[PDB]
Amino acid sequence: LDLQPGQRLARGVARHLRAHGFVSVEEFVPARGLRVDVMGLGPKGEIWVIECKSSRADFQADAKWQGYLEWCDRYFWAVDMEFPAELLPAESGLLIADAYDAEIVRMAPEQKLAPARRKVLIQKFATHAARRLQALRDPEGHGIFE
Amino acid sequence: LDLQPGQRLARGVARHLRAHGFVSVEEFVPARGLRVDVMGLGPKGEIWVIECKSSRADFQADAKWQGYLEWCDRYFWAVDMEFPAELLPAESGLLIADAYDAEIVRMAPEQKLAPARRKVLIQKFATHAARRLQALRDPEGHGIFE
Ligand code: NA
Ligand code: NA
Ligand code: NA
Ligand code: NA
Repeated sequence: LDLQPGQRLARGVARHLRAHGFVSVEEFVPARGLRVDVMGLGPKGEIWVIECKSSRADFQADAKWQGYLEWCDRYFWAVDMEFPAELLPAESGLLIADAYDAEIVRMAPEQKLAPARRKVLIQKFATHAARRLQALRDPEGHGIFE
Repeated sequence: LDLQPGQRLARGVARHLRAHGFVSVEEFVPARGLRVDVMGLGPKGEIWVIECKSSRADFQADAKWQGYLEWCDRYFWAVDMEFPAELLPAESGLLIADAYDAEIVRMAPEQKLAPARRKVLIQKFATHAARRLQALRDPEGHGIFE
């Protein structure tokens, strides 16, 4: 695997979400100026944001993480077993992950999204997923201006 | 390309939808016992069903096509330039397609979906897209029991 450390965690997170009836995308943009490492979508439309921190420095750089809260029902960190997990915010959910799997060790508290916002984000997720899929199946089949 | 004839049309349809800000999936299941060749999703949540008929016999077999109507805002046929297009229902939309591109030659009439149904179908589309994407990016990363 030539995946970067964050991509590795996200692979394991995605495997684990899928094993439990969720689906996911990577590098999702809920609003201008924000990007989340993994967005998970539950079978009833539950929205999870998972930030994959591959190092303490990676975590130090996500200082405005509380800004992700308004864009999800549940917010989680995902780190590997070498990460000092006790330093993460107590109120957050937590997964321990690697490139091959993940486990939730602390379930995030539920801060449900309003109906209109849930709609916008599901539409964005759909769009993200379907674009990336089409591009993998048909690499030449789009233009530079979209 | 080792794509079957219907898959070829669907490739061209998908390219063309994407060029105009739509996204798509293939072999979409809106309800038990139905499957549509291409589902298109518009940037405002418009739902299009496109049936890709590669032969007159293919069209003859889609006799219950009026059953697709309740699952979309707009219903289209997609055929190649060798197809006797005049034989298709007058009320339907029409694309002429091949493996490389497509064009709408007749815009389908709008029969808008109810809000609750639009939601269900967008959720299904999201789920379909994201599963297939994850499986292409990580072939081994799921189990046989989902
Ligand atoms: Na992705
Ligand atoms: Na990261
Ligand atoms: Na597909
Ligand atoms: Na077909």
